[PDB]
Amino acid sequence: ITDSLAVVLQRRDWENPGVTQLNRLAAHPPFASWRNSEEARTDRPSQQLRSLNGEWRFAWFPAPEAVPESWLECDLPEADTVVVPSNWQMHGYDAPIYTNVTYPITVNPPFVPTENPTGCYSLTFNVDESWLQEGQTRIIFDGVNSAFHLWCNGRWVGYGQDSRLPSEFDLSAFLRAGENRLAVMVLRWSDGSYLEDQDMWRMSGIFRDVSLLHKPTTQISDFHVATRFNDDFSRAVLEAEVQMCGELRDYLRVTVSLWQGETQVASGTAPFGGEIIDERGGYADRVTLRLNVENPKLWSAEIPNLYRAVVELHTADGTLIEAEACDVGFREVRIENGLLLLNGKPLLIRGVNRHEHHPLHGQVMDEQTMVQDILLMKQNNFNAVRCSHYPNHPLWYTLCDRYGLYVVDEANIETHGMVPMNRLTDDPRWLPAMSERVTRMVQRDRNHPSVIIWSLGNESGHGANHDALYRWIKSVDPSRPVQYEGGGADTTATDIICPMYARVDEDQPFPAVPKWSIKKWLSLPGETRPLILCEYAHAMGNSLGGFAKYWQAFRQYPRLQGGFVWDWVDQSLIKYDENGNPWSAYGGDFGDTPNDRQFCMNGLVFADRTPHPALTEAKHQQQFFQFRLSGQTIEVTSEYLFRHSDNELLHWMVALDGKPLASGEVPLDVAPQGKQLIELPELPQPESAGQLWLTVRVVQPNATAWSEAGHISAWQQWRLAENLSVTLPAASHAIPHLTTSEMDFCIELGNKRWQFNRQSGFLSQMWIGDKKQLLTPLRDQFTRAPLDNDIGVSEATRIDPNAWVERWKAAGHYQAEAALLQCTADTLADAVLITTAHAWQHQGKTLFISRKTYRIDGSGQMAITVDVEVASDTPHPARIGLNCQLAQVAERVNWLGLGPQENYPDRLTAACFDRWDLPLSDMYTPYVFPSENGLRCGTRELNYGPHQWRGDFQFNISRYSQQQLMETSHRHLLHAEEGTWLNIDGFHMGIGGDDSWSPSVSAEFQLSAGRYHYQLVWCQK
Amino acid sequence: ITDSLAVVLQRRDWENPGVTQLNRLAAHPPFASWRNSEEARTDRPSQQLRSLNGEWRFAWFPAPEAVPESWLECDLPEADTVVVPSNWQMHGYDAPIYTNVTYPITVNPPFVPTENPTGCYSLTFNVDESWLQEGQTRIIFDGVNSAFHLWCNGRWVGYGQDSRLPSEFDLSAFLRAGENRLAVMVLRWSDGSYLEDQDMWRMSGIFRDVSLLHKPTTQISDFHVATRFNDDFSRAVLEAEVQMCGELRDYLRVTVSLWQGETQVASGTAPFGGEIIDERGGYADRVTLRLNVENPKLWSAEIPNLYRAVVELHTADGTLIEAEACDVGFREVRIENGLLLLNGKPLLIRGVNRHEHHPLHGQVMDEQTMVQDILLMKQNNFNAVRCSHYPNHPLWYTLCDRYGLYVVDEANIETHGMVPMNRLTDDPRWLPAMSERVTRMVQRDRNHPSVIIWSLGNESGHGANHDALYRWIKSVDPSRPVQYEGGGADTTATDIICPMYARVDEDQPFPAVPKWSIKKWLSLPGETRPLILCEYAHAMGNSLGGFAKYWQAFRQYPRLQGGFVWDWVDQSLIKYDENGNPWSAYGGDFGDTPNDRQFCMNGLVFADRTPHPALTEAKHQQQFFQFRLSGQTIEVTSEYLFRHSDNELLHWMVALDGKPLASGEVPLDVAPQGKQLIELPELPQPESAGQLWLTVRVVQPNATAWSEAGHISAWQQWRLAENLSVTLPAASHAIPHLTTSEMDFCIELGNKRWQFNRQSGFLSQMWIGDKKQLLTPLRDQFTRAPLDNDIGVSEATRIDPNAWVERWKAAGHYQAEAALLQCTADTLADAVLITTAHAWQHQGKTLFISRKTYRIDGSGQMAITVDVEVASDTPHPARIGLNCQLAQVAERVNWLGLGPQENYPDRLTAACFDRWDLPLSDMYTPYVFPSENGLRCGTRELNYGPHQWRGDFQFNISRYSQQQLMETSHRHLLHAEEGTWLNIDGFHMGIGGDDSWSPSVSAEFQLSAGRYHYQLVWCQK
Ligand SMILES: [Mg+2]
Ligand SMILES: [Mg+2]
Ligand SMILES: [Mg+2]
Ligand SMILES: [Mg+2]
Repeated sequence: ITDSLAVVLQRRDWENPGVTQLNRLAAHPPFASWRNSEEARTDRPSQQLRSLNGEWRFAWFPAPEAVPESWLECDLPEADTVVVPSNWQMHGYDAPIYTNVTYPITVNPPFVPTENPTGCYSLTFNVDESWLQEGQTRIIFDGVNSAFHLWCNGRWVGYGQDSRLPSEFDLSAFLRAGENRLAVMVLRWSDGSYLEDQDMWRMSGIFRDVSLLHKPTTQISDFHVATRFNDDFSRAVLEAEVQMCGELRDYLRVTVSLWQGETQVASGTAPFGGEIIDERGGYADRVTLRLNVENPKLWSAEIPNLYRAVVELHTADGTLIEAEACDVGFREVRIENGLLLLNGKPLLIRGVNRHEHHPLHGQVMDEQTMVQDILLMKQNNFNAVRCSHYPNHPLWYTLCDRYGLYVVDEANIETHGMVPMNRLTDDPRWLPAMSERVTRMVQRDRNHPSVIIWSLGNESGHGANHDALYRWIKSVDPSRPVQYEGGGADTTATDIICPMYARVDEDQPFPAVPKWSIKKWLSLPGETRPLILCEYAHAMGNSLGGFAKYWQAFRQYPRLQGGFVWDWVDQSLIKYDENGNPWSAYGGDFGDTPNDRQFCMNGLVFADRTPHPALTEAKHQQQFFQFRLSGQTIEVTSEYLFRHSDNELLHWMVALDGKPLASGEVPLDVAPQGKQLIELPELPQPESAGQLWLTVRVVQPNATAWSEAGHISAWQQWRLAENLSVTLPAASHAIPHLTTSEMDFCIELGNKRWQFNRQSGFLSQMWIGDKKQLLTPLRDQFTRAPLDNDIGVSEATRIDPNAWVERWKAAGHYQAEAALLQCTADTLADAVLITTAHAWQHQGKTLFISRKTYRIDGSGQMAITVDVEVASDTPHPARIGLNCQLAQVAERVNWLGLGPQENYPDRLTAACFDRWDLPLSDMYTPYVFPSENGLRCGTRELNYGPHQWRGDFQFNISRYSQQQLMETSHRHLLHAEEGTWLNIDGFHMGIGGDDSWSPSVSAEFQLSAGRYHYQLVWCQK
Repeated sequence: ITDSLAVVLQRRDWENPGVTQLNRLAAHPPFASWRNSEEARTDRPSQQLRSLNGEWRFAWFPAPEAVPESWLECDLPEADTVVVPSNWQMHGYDAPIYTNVTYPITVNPPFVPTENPTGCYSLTFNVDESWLQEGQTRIIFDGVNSAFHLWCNGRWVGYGQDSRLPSEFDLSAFLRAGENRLAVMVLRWSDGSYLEDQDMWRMSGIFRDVSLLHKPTTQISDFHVATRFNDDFSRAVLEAEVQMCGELRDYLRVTVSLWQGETQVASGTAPFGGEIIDERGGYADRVTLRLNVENPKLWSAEIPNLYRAVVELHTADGTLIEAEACDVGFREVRIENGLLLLNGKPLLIRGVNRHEHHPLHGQVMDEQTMVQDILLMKQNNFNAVRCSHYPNHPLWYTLCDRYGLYVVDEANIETHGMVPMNRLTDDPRWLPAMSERVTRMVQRDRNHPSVIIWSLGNESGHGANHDALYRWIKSVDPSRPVQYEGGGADTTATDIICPMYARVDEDQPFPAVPKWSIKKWLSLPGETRPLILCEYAHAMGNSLGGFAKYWQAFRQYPRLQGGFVWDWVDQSLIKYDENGNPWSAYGGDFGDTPNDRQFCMNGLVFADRTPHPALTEAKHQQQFFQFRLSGQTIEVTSEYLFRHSDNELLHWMVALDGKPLASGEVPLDVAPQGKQLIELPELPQPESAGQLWLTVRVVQPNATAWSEAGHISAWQQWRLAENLSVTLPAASHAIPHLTTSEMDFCIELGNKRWQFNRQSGFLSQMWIGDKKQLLTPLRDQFTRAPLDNDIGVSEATRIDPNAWVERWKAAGHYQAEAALLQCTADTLADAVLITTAHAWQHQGKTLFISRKTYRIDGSGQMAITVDVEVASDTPHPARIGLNCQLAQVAERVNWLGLGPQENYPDRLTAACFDRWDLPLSDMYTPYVFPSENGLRCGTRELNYGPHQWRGDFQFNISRYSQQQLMETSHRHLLHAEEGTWLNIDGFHMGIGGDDSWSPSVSAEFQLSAGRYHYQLVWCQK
């Protein structure tokens, strides 16, 4: 009767920040109630802990109150069978909504909508009779988004908010023997939604595991591990505080054993009862053991040395009551004197921001995905990661612990969408709620060594509630620093200045919360804290430009400890068409409103873990070994702090314009932070003409837990010498014919035949025999299908006039109109001289002027010269080059230049000067929101079909027009064009990336010189 | 239905620290919602604010579950009409409990005993049709101890915890035009009880007020005032922050005017919408005004300069909506460099701790008791009060604002009875709960100028949760320092070392929570904070010894900025007898179990606000002027910080053994912290034997808010000179006759005859005429009727062998037997000489030995000479004197010694050397729990009836023997005895009082010499 939906829903606890839980067990580190030390030690699975993940009965409802009381007694009939864990939007119940800042619902704290997409989960399961004999039987929800009610065997059990932490109830007195039934009322929105406004898809459901744990009545109830070190780390104390629950008796004991493998390192035995604490006594129900550990093995991302701590609750005459355990990592995290030191040396954080996202599964994490992400990171020079923006699924910590990644464990608190941002964070009434998102996260995760930094949530501004909460952390877990970015990045509630998107060299003095140049920030009078970017470099689309700029400051300034890239994966979601063929969908593609489109895809890797090009930029910049060449002594520096170049070989190779002349290999013997002198054998020199390049690569001869053998860890390249070509070509054995008309000019030599259109002024066509080549005349181009950075936060509704695209559009770049000023064929000794001048204008403003001379010769080779003028008062061109569409459609592509991967000017460090040969396909980059791509800079020679082009250019080549890319919202809607489109640029503007909602391109990357000159040479084979 | 008791009651929210409120409005400074600015200005009462104080109907129940649904519907036939506010225990429903540490209920968080006295209150009242058209009507409960549920017109409204803070609910939608009825059910025990374990009687009910408030829909929802200053305090800035409720309309303005009396001083008008705060902007619904005030009148306890702030919420046409107001105090409170400064100068807290306690009303306060208390305090040289141990009735802040007291505001949080104390305060599950007990106090008291410091509660140990709360305050209100004594008095949760019971020069090195002497604490390594006692000079019964030692240090050590004495009033209650007489009762007398007896009475004034003699000692020690005499120049130092002696006459005077030879009367013109030179007129000098004494008093000719005319604020005496008596009493015209016999000797001289028992050694009897004089032979006395301090925490069931009494007991002192060692009468030339000797012994050990000589001359005068020997191993005796019971009973007492009030060795500074005459009755101290008392030190002459004792002794004289005192539990059970018991002490040991639960008499006051010599001269005139 008082279990009735009736009576229950009455209260509307989901509409009360002052009710966060109902009948909820205290938080705590992960338990398994083993009853065999050995297993516990070996982390063998627990017979006392049962998963209820799987098939389950679910049924969706528009709102709470539409639920029928029957449901508490018997399963509904239209109740579909579903899988748990899962997100119901992932099942087609409702739409997944992609909103950033803007709240999904209407802002009326603490009120939520009546139309409250409720989902009912149900489950029938049998309990051993043994479970009900003794012990307690509790249940666990690793995450239920957003809030829910719960019932067992028709009776009400409890309530709980906070989608990111576990909720546990004591089922002990409600289950009967054999057949039992669960009734879970997950509400979609609650007063707790006002605290989960993170930038990600908004979904629901029981998205993490569900389990059953049976503990004995007299049990272990919480435990903490602590490690103190002497001055040289040669010795540590392992301190354990153990708390029990149950009636205390003089026979109870507690042993805590430390294991290194099979070998028992230290063991301690003691009976309950703590030291005096106050005028009343101590905890009788606690005990602290201190284990003395000598010349311990330290944990780092560099070497994840773990131990196993087993905690046993037993009697004096040896009977074992139960065991628990955790991995132990001996590390000291300390901010000393402006520096964030780990085990004494000052860290350099090469990390990134990551969400729990699966294109397919929504926000359900699995062991495989986890593992995958990590190895990729690890493989790409990542050290650390941030749980942006909530505590993650439990296994995560264990993988980082085991594999070696520093984690910044972050509280599930984000109220971005409030005005001001502080509205709640600064409201005493929201104290309790936040409080619990902080306290429980700490109490659950505090034993993992990977966690080295606790965060207070994200963009919630700065409120008196953060100060209190941070004070709490400091008080309870002095082992780690706390940090929080809200309110200006330097508030009193952070131990680190941790801004997002601060620029290296340029300031953004916004009212109340500016963004000083990072280097500048450190010296602001007063200031002495380390600076570590909590978010920097927007991996959004074609991005990561300027990346190096960052890597370089980090390296020159001590107090700049690196930072976290935004972000790892594309929060894109899979959809299917009129033929069950899938495609990658983004915000509002689910009819979701309001939404924020592509804004959800800022990763370094596709949502399927296939990497984006930027990823290599990161990998090279983040590399652990640095080099400098001096004569033929290569000096190698270790950027490792703890480890030794003990699985690395140096590959060196000397080449002349793609031709290898020499190679050798050296094993690295650099200590962490150390140097290593390498002298190379008298290097070869050719009489032959062309650039000599030196390329070194670092290799991992042996596999690791996260890398393959022969994995390349780092690299670097130097141009050695240039041997200028002073050989004037053989003055062609014949001369070219010219034939004229009023329409065009035609040049003929062999089967070769060109033709210029006297009207228009461009090479309109060319034949190699009865075959034609162009489908499109060859004309100048000064635009580009805009990148995400170019567009930014501009929308047809609302226009961002400062955004590049807006600027170009406005200036008429996109709709210019050529004009033939001149076009002249002249005849020379052994050549033909075509000569043009065109003027680009929009509304009687000459935007540009392109002056040119084609000079065909008896070898059947034309030499294009271009000389453009750009008006000082026009937004600087995205680019400056030529383009055209050929007919050939060849399988490969081969050039002598940077690559093999897509490189743009402000992002080209990870690339190498070589002779690359790829499939055309690899020439297009499958960004989900089409835009200019696949460019390759620094090309000296291109080759496709029978044509070859030569000189100093940037180029790109696909079967998509710059214009097709630009009028297509999804990569899935692109269609190949008739032949190959070619873009040959003498010049290309930067890509930007510092952020995607304002102009990121740095001056040196902008094309603002007014005069450009470039040459080409086209020819065939 | 859902309103039903059953449904409601079902969730047992008073058994869950999670739910602490249900639908309660937020907190804020006192509002009245005046609809005329003048009334606001002048504080005239509000038509919009209605009191429900009065006659209610009430029914007591042994349990919440015993309540009958009906209740919600209709009142009860057997419901008693009762008054409100009140304490039901004050009525008879149940028994008040007087317990200290030990909780009233059984320790089992968050659980409460099933049997939980419950009180249903209900009330039928009328609502003005007008209140129901517009605005919001709400209800205020100023104090419901300890939890409650509310119903309106049979509907359920909400729930509240926290006994010492208002709970307000909007009744808006439950009020029916005309007759409404209230249904309140208060619970005696709730989980909130765990945080209210303060040492005091434990009662319950609706002990403060209940009002109705009518505010508009667009109203003022909170406002804080703040005041900055400049270096010299010549210009201040009053900054006011206004927040609102309702819908924001552009035509809304706010104006804050500052009045000083009649005269307007500053004004500000503006409209809503604050400065940019973060990425999202500012508060639209807030506004901040800054008014400049040149040379503000400053606020202090010396001079309460107060202004009036009116906050008007109006439209732009100048149409008023609502107005709010508060009194403003221009003062700056800072801890600069070790010192706690007020307005720039450093304080010296002359404080006391006070409880809201009325012998009759139980814990309901009234304005008249508040006033009294202040006035008495002020009169007695108190400066400050600490709200032990919860927020007080609102009026209390206002009287302090206006009269001049410094208040320490303290949270209603004390979990003393836990083990250890930290237990809940270090538990996050308890964070919200406490969070609210702090945050709400601040939201409410923050605007009073009297509050200079915030305290997180009392004796709750030190837990993470204090740290956070402490930081919370600092953040929210940096204008005040925070303090907490828990955990060692020096934790990170305090800005001040605020220990309790810390000894002046002696340390008490408890484990974990040592109590260093105060001089020494300061000087510990790293220590730099100021030191102020939260409790000291425990004033239980015959106490206050050593008080001066404390004063001396305060005054010598800068960082020792005084303390708060414990405590103000006696928590004794009034019981009635058979014949209808009242009598002070205490712990245990209401059949309370368990109870801490006399432990509830530690005050300076009886519960009837009649001073305890200790009062005077304090008043003198804390006096604002200090004296130094040199030659005949008095140098007055002023300890006032802010004010000049503008109401002070120094009256002076000189006498020889109570015979006033002289007196002047100068006018004090000393500035704060200045000196005044007082050269005295050539003072006489008589040839006569006697001591010449200089007394000086400082008088207040002008009556003040809290003082009459002719009130005395300071005093001091000095003996100036002694002319030695080198004269012998004339030739005895006669000689006494001795008549011998087996049992006795007799002396006769005229009508006077004396007899000494030859078998006992005592003067058995004496006659004047045919008038017997003694009722009890004059014998020797070593012990005393135990002071509370002598007893401590030694109970019958459990003995503390260190308690002084326990020691005297064990040693035999109380029951040793005399032993006639020798007794001889001899005949001198003109006198008779008696000579005795006795030994006192127990278990055959001589504790003491007294050799005497009585000697009678022709003058009719017996000079008694005494010489006592105390055994080294024996506990030093209490006293060393004689006693007997005379036959006469007189009306007055005259003596020339220290008076006029009870004074004791370690408590006599306040007393004065002079001739006093009082009525016997004034010579007994009505300590509720009877003990040695009324002593009078430094006597040189005492007269009772015909007798006259002469010499240098200490004495006391009542109609009660020490035995009575001893065996009598309450003063009311004391009966007068046949005659007059007299006690004449050559010596007395000090009273102690540093604390009442361990030895407190300083060595200097213990009779530890061995040999003691003294001599009387008994005679008649
Ligand atoms: Mg809630
Ligand atoms: Mg956001
Ligand atoms: Mg409660
Ligand atoms: Mg206490």
